[PDB]
Amino acid sequence: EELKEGIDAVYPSLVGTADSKAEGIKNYFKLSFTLPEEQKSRTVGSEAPLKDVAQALSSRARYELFTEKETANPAFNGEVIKRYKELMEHGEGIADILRSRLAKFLNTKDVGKRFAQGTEANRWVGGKLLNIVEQDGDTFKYNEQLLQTAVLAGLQWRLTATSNTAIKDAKDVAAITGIDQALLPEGLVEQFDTGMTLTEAVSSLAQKIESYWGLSRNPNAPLGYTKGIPTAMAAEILAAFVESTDVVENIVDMSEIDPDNKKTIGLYTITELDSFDPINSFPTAIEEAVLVNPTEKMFFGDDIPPVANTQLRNPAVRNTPEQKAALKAEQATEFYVHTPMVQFYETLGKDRILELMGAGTLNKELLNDNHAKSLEGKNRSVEDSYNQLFSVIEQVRAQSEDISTVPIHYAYNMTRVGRMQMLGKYNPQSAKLVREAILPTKATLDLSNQNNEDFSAFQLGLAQALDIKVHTMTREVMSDELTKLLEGNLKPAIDMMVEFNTTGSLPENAVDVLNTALGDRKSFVALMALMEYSRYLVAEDKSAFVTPLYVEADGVTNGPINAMMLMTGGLFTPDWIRNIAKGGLFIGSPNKTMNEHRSTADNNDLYQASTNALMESLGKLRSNYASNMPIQSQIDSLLSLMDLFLPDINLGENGALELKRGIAKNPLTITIYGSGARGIAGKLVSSVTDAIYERMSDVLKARAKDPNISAAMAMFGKQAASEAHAEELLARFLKDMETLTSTVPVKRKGVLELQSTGTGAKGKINPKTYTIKGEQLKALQENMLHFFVEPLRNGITQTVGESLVYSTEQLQKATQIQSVVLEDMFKQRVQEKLAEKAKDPTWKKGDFLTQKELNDIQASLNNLAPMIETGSQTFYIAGSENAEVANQVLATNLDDRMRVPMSIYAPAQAGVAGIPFMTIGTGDGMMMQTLSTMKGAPKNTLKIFDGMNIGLNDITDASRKANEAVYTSWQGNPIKNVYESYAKFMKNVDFSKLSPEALEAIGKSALEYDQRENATVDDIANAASLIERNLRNIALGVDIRHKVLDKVNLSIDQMAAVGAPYQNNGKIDLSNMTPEQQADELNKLFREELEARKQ
DNA sequence: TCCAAAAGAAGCGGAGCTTCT
Ligand SMILES: Nc1nc2c(ncn2[C@@H]2O[C@H](COP(=O)(O)O[C@H]3[C@@H](O)[C@H](n4cnc5c(=O)[nH]c(N)nc54)O[C@@H]3COP(=O)(O)OP(=O)(O)OP(=O)(O)O)[C@@H](O)[C@H]2O)c(=O)[nH]1
Ligand SMILES: O=P([O-])(O)O
Repeated sequence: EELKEGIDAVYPSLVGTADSKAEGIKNYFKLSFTLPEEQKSRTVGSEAPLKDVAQALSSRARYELFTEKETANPAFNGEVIKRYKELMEHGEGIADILRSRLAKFLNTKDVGKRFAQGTEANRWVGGKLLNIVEQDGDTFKYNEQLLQTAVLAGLQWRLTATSNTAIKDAKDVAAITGIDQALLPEGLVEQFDTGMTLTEAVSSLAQKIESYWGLSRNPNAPLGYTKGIPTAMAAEILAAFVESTDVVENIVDMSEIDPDNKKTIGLYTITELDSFDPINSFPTAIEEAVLVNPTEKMFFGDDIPPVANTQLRNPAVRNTPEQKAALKAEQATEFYVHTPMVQFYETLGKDRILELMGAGTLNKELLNDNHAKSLEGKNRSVEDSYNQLFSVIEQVRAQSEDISTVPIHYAYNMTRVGRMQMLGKYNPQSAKLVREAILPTKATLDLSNQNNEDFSAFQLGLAQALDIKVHTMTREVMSDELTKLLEGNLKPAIDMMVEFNTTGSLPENAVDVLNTALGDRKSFVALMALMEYSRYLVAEDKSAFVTPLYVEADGVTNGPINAMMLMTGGLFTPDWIRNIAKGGLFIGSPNKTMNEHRSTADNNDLYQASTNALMESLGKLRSNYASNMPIQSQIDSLLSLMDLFLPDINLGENGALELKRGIAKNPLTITIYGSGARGIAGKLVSSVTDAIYERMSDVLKARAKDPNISAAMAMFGKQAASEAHAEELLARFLKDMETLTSTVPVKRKGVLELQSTGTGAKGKINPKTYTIKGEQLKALQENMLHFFVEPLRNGITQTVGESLVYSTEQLQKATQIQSVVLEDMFKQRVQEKLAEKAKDPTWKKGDFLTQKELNDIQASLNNLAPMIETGSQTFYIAGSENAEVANQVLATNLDDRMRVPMSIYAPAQAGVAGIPFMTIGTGDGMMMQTLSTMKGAPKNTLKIFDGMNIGLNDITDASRKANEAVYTSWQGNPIKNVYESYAKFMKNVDFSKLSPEALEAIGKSALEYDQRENATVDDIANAASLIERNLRNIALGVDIRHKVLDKVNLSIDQMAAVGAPYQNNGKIDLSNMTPEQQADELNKLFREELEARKQ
């Protein structure tokens, strides 16, 4: 252990003594880090990192010599070198700001003088950077090596951080803001998704800094310093970037939104470089110069990504061997640029792509304020995708003379729910714009005869891309629907694209031509279809047409169907047989396809089935209050308002209700996964208000074109036949808004009662500022909840089955109870350790625990089985990083601001997370994993979780393999996996040890409401063990069901489009039987199997 | 209670209580 000597030799002049027991100032940098056995950073040992790296960046020859490589990325040319020269000079400016900020900190309140006199200011939350200073006469100065290396990290972060951030949705913004998700003001989500929170910015910066410093953390040093020092440095660099205007800080006052929200929340936005900045073409020169093993880079040719050892953001969970094999397979796939699409995008240009695929130029006064904010977010996503694609294209273009010949590989990792995620925001898996420009799919096709199988494959790809629902009709019928479209409405766009694929020119009205031809079929993949068909038309050799056009083998109501197959536990029922067939499990129908099912047997998918059940439940609710005119009227008004604005709700002239599957799509999915009804009500209301705000811009558009337009024709002219007819749609609108905001349903003793809000809407509508908000939004939500969402939930349960609902409830309860215990025991062992440390004279409050101490606490929980194992996947439901364990500031900047909480990897309560973790994981996650690793695994695909893009040459075999992979996943038993973990947990848990908080948390899950109050430890223990029994019985039923199903003749077409179903070749023939007959025979086999078990 | 990543700021003082034009 000559590690102390080693690091002291590199940093001999840092203030203090590297001995935790020494009496004076102790140096916590040298106490916290060691030199690595093998070099990680080329700046370790450098007297002047900025000068050294700037010299390295100054020429190709110098770069190659610094990095010890033969050749540099060809994108690193003269123009890029000139930009890095200028960036390096800016690095000097950042360094200078930092030095001045230190000087100010040392001067203020005599901190420097006191520090020199022995005040341990280096251990304060704002003084941890004093661990990297050196005595300088009557003052102190930064160690230049550590300062300059940190600045290099700062520069790289500045270049590429924005592109690397997570996407914020409504739930994220709700957690951040503390505002109820259903009540988030319009445009707030966009505001927060465009910026980084303090924790987001500092943590990403701190990671980079620690990486570039290139040392290893001492396992026996307190986290207050190992995490604290790089975090303190990050905070200072963020502050310096704010001074330099590289970063804008915006402190958002929540009280202007919710007046009793006291939170003021910092948002940090990096100043964007010009889209045409040469540095965009190679933004990682610093990273690839400093680090021996760079993270940030593109992988060209045979440069392939390494395989990740651990689950994304879950370092306690190693990727299994099967998972690692899947990752290797996906990373091995070669992606290539499709030049025609790149040229098309380029020729249209950014402005016209925004006009076509976004919202175009916004006239902020033909626009409702709320609608305007939604349109800004639409533009932002498309624009960022476009810019990112072209930066990537510029880098590819440097690699060779023919950009279409340059292989590209992408890094992937497994997420906590077992999905293979392509790393990055703007890649083929995540970004539709990019997905049509960079593809692994490729085929050489004989399209000389429109009767070829090759031409049929080509047609299928075109049709699917053009929004023909290819899984709902046979290949033959598809062909005719496509032909009708190509020769009809799409013809003008095809002609335009033929001209483009001849001369390279587009007409001035290109956007209008595409818009009018496509209508609601418009998408990036639709643009690919127009491109590829027109290319075929002009092709000189149609017998060898080369195209990346693909067919997606795409899951049919995938999550719900997987849940039903994986977690239904009872005897077989005929309703279940009928409903599961809607997802492509066919019993007694050899070689049956989804296409045939939809066309000849049942045109109603699982969404339509639940929508139909909603119509029944709604009808019953209307009957239970038949005599109640106020209630009937309130329901009518809700339905009227929805009919006005949503395509999926239609009221006929005689009051006949038609609901389309579209309204049940998200509600169905999220309900199984443990979503409450209130959140669904919120989302349905948001869909309505979105449409209202959109219609208000339609009004402003009408008025400007025609000053003497009536308010009725302005708002309902596109929807009506006469002027007075538009007047009745307007009368409906104002009547509906008044009654739905001034009156709400409340459930009192099971019966719905109407209550006045006192906060009804009325007054002249100002279409520009019109906003539904606060108490008015709450009211619309309460109406939606009781008169629509509740019936829908009843319909959903009827459709997926009460048995599945029971399984998911037991799953939720078991995993929640386990997570509560894990969280509480981890916290107690931490608190017990802190009580010991307080007796240690070397320890100070704010120093936390060491990594060794934390690992020992993590290891101590292992007899509680925190991990779920399936044999090929590992799930850690409780795994989190949170600020609650340490409950303290980690570091601040030198102005006593940017106070970053100390976050710790620790178990936290699951809530309902167990349901989606296991359903997604053992369903689509296992499917894809299997597809990547099975015998004859399809090559050259793009997997997107529950769909896989396949090149036209291999659509048949790849689809059949996909259906086989579904079948393989259907041999899983997630409840059994949960049971095995929970049973071990039950063997080792002591409920008497839990805090009354944890004990209450468990009570809610394990006990009926009337029993929470004050039940005993032994009560909740006995209730928790009953859940173990429930799990065991469910797991047993599932096992039997899968075994029995596998004995029978099955045709599986869940990954549908192509009509290539997987046959299980089970030997019991259930053909020419009704579902009732089939249920009887399956239940006979079940009881047979149950008897073999008992005997 | 849907999931795939968390996540107030800042004066005084040197942690953690306090207050929030
Ligand atoms: N908890 C949960 N799960 C959700 C969900 N929406 C969907 N899921 C899960 O995915 C399957 C299949 O859904 P699908 O729409 O066919 O395919 C999606 C999906 O796999 C994934 N995805 C989008 N949003 C979410 C999400 O909010 N959560 C999760 N876990 N997954 C999501 O991405 C696929 C779409 O990829 P693509 O870029 O091609 O986009 P599309 O062309 O489909 O159009 P777009 O609007 O962008 O999606 C479900 O059965 C379920 O298990 C949800 O809200 N919550
Ligand atoms: O066109 P699809 O949605 O049936 O694959």
